[PDB]
Amino acid sequence: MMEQVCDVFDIYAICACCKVESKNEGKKNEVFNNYTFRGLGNKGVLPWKCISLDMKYFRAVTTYVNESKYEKLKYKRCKYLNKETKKLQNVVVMGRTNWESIPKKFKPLSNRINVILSRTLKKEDFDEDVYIINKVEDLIVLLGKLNYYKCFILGGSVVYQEFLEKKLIKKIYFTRINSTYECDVFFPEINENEYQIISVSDVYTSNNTTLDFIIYKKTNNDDEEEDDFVYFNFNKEKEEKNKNSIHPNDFQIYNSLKYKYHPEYQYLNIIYDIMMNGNKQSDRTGVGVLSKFGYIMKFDLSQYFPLLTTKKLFLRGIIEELLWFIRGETNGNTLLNKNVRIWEANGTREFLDNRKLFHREVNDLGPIYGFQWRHFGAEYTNMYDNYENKGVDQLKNIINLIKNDPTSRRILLCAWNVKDLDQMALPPCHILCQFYVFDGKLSCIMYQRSCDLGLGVPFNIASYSIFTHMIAQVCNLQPAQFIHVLGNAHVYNNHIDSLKIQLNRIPYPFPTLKLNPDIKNIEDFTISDFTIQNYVHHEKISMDMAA
Amino acid sequence: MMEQVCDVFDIYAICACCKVESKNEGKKNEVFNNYTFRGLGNKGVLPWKCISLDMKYFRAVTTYVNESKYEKLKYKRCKYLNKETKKLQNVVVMGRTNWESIPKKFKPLSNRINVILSRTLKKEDFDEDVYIINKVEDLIVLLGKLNYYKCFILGGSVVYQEFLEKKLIKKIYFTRINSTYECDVFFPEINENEYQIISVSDVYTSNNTTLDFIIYKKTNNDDEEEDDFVYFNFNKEKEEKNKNSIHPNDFQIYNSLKYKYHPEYQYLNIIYDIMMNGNKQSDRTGVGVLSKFGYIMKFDLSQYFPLLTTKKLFLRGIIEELLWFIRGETNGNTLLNKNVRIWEANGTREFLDNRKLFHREVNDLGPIYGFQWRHFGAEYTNMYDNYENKGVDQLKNIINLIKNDPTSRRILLCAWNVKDLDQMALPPCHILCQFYVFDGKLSCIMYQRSCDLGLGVPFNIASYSIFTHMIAQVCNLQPAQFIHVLGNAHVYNNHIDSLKIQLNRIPYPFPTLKLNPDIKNIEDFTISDFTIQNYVHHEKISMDMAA
Ligand SMILES: NC(=O)c1ccc[n+]([C@@H]2O[C@H](COP(=O)([O-])OP(=O)(O)OC[C@H]3O[C@@H](n4cnc5c(N)ncnc54)[C@H](OP(=O)(O)O)[C@@H]3O)[C@@H](O)[C@H]2O)c1
Ligand SMILES: NC(=O)c1ccc[n+]([C@@H]2O[C@H](COP(=O)([O-])OP(=O)(O)OC[C@H]3O[C@@H](n4cnc5c(N)ncnc54)[C@H](OP(=O)(O)O)[C@@H]3O)[C@@H](O)[C@H]2O)c1
Ligand SMILES: CCc1nc(N)nc(N)c1OCCCOc1ccc(-c2c(N)nc(N)nc2CC)cc1
Ligand SMILES: CCc1nc(N)nc(N)c1OCCCOc1ccc(-c2c(N)nc(N)nc2CC)cc1
Ligand SMILES: O=c1ccn([C@H]2C[C@H](O)[C@@H](COP(=O)(O)O)O2)c(=O)[nH]1
Ligand SMILES: O=c1ccn([C@H]2C[C@H](O)[C@@H](COP(=O)(O)O)O2)c(=O)[nH]1
Repeated sequence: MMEQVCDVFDIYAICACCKVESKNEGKKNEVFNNYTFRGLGNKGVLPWKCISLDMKYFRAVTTYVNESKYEKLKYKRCKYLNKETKKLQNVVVMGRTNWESIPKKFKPLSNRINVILSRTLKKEDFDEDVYIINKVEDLIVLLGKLNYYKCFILGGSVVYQEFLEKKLIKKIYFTRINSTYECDVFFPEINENEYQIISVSDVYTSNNTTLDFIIYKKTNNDDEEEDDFVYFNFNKEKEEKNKNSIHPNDFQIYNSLKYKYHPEYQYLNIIYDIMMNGNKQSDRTGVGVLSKFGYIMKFDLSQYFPLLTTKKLFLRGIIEELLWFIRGETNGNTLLNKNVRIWEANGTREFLDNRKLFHREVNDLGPIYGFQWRHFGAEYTNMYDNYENKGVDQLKNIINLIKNDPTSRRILLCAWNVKDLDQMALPPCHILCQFYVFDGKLSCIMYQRSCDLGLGVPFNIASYSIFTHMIAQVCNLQPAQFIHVLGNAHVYNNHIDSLKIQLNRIPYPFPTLKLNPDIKNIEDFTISDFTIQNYVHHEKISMDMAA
Repeated sequence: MMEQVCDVFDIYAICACCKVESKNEGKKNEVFNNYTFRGLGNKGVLPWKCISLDMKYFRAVTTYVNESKYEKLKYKRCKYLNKETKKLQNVVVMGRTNWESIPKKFKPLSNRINVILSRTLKKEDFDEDVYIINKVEDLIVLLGKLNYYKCFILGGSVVYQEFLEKKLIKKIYFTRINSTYECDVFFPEINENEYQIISVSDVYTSNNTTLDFIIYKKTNNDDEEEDDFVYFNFNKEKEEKNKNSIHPNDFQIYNSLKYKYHPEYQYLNIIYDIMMNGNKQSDRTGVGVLSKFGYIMKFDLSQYFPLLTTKKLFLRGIIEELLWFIRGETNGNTLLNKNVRIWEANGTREFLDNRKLFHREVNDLGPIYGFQWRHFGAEYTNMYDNYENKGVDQLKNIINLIKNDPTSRRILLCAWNVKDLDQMALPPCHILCQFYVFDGKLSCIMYQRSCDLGLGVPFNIASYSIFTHMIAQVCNLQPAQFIHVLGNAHVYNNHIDSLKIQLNRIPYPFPTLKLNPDIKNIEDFTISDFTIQNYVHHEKISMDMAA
């Protein structure tokens, strides 16, 4: 161990990678991994038309200096080589093709030191205060003579390839662009043993793509108020109750992360919380849970579609269910004949009998969500009866409100009808949603009384997110936030090992949802009006791992 | 200027102060201020029995050392003095009387260098490893000689007084014990110009009293990861929604605080978030609001009763309301005969006509909370009707589920009867409340669709905290958490001046709720079964200044 080269000289790789078109060997049969995001360039330019937010990220990472921490680094640098050499700048390193593709109005890059890798050009051509090298070591030298903050390797592929071959990068600042384009040059396969992810940012939309910012790190083979903090923590616990449940190392990869800003962590951190701090309880099913009470999650629907990526999820079933609710239906068979088996178990002879609904036809689920959304307060008879004009059509009511009185605080869709609870195959989990409108934008809160975190909550997030889009569109509004409130939040005992596996997986930038813009009424949507674009995801998990 | 002594040598005071018996007057109109907490001792001993949480705090602060921080402290002290440069310990200083009040088995205070101020006793009178000094100057000299972390002045009042009078105290660690005792010695009057509060802790219960810990400050007359933080922060805007009608100094006291752990800040932080980032909107009245969507507050009912202290609130009205709900009443005249006017505006002829309830008698509020709690589904006729065994008695049901199925996820009381909204004098604000039972403890979530932060939310927190206590007591449980979910959370425009004021007030430790333990059925409570103890509060505010 010689104190490392790129740790002394602060040498970093900053890149942007899209998905690569290897059409047409399937689409539904795809095994995703980190290597998915790979495409650097195509025929002398970037694969994409623009991408402004990654441009603005690049700008701030490569032009940010901290004057204070510099002395700590200047003292560190001169000590190693034995040497001595207005405002402070960063050193950006690039190749020739890379350098000559940028416009002359934007050359050289403002407030940086612009080194170039080329076995061709000499200094005479650039009369400017810009440097040239010609070998792998010539940079190491040129940094020693210069006063800088950090060193950023800008590519392209060959430049990147050989900076990682000779192990001269400590950290990789990596934008994942969640879309496909034609590419002929690729970022290299990042080796597993060498580099590991340490931070993952929030998810964003810039110019019709989602994207996220991750960071890889290299791996081995005044002060009174800081005391005031320790004082306020005098009574804090020295160990948690679930230590007959959890080993130190179950969450190695989850805990190895420094910044977890991906909105999926809002879901994973709740599961972590329950597994660590939750309460051992029985329940109706007999399986037993770890439970806690009261959480809030928020998803920014303007930036992404919150479909979980740490496991595989399918949407057709939940969209069929949503459209069946909107119709006012309670007929389990309509769903069964489309091969959506969400309500199957809830409609059997055995099940209906355990509910003492002895006189109810198989798959007649009684006055559940659909019925309450369209006919609240009407007498339920059977699934085939004519209910047209009977009871309060909440759905129509909330839509008229959202259009005609947006500032109303009464825009609520409720399924918890106390009168009818006992006639329902089972009482509703999603008690209600409340809508909110400001500046042409719709947000939705959904209160959920009971939440199976391993199995149900992933579908529930997606479903009310879709529903929020549907409502917004048919009201001439843009979707804003979906806010999910959790009552009894539980992890079922038979889900533990599966969640230990899931929680150690690193989220992918989220997909998006496209709706047919022609649909102007809630009643008019059909299954093919829905498209999930750019769904990148880990492999499926069977939530109890044997059946 | 040659720096302050207290700063070189790190001299802090630490005390615990209770409230003092000033009897034979009648505590119906009491003024509270910082000087409310001033009682130090009685008859040469502590005014209270134990208060072990304060003792644990006192020990933790006075014995806490940071080795890594000393090397700098050493440098500074030796710089100030022209000098060169077992385990590290703090110095503790006490008066003679204070030293003699300490039990033998605890003398000298463990892991601390002990120092005594005394003229009557000399070194030869002490068996113990202690320093005797006869003048304050001599501590300064001694501190220059010793290796130590920090220096804490422990009392009594005479020591405290002269340290403050000679201006040698740089922070005061102050425990406010929220109960009244007989005292003969008092901590000195702290001057607002010389010291101000900079931190405020959580509220707790120890030995049948609430307490908290505040910090006064002296006023005048891998470091790698921190760049990654700035990089993830690239996309953070310059300004806020309204950043000129909100002046810098509107919240100067509020923003002057480093640690705001007092649970009353869950409420004041919400107002603040709405005042700075809220949305400008109209509402059903002409007044207008700043609004946001979706918050959660959590109050630990085992540690305190969260009655807002930053202004004056009374509970007689809201307890009657609650008792009126529980009885299933919809008759406005009942609350007016007890001089409670909460529902008066909503029961008037003009108000009822404007709701199109022309055939409704004045103060017949229709099928509101009470009716829904005891008769969900029944046909409302008039407020005088007999509704026995009509509808679903939700209240008996949830009491039954708490007692016999505590692990149920269906323990929910719903006021939002969609069928009835139009017949109610006005739709409900408190939509639902869901209960949770674990280890003999009851928690409660209330979902509020519409939240008047200036005027409604403070009482609502109280109502539902009281309600949680009542339900827990009749079910043989102990209250745990009240969890409050806010939907449309709004600050009215006419409340802005008075909330700018309220938010610069610093909270006092919360009071406690006492229910008569003999009450065993939810229907048996009466006004006199409720006592609020030790309510310490700032002056009453009028939320609008047009009435
Ligand atoms: N996201 C990104 O990373 C990014 C950014 C901009 C553009 N691109 C795209 O990707 C391409 C750039 O990547 P690339 O790898 O193909 O080209 P490049 O890295 O920009 O430049 C390669 C050229 O630089 C010279 N060179 C390479 N390694 C060297 C070394 N160790 N010492 C001295 N000279 C060296 C070589 O010959 P010469 O001496 O003859 O030049 C070589 O032809 C562009 O065509 C563009 O479309 C990608
Ligand atoms: N609740 C709390 O946080 C707290 C904290 C501290 C104390 N207390 C209570 O308050 C009681 C004591 O308070 P107190 O004010 O009566 O007595 P004190 O301040 O503990 O001690 C005063 C005595 O110390 C000596 N002394 C003080 N200043 C001196 C100076 N500059 N130079 C030389 N000698 C000095 C004198 O001793 P000689 O008479 O020997 O000359 C004097 O009689 C204790 O019994 C304790 O229970 C409570
Ligand atoms: C910005 C994308 C980018 N993003 C990340 N996370 N890492 C990188 N290394 C990277 O860049 C590749 C190396 C740099 O390549 C270029 C060429 C041209 C330009 C240009 C451009 N195409 N058009 C304009 N107007 N200005 C500029 C200079 C402002 C920007 C970056
Ligand atoms: C603890 C109250 C207290 N609380 C705060 N925030 N600051 C103080 N200065 C303070 O006072 C300590 C100095 C007061 O002097 C005494 C006498 C007796 C005792 C004693 C006692 N009465 N009983 C036990 N068991 N132990 C101890 C010593 C551990 C402690 C301190
Ligand atoms: O959309 C749903 C429907 C059901 N559940 C789960 C929660 C409970 O684990 C179970 C229903 O049981 P009760 O809460 O009704 O006991 O199904 C969900 O998480 N989401
Ligand atoms: O217990 C209550 C009762 C009413 N409100 C407030 C919220 C609204 O400002 C107003 C009722 O108006 P709508 O939301 O129904 O418009 O009263 C409360 O905050 N708490």
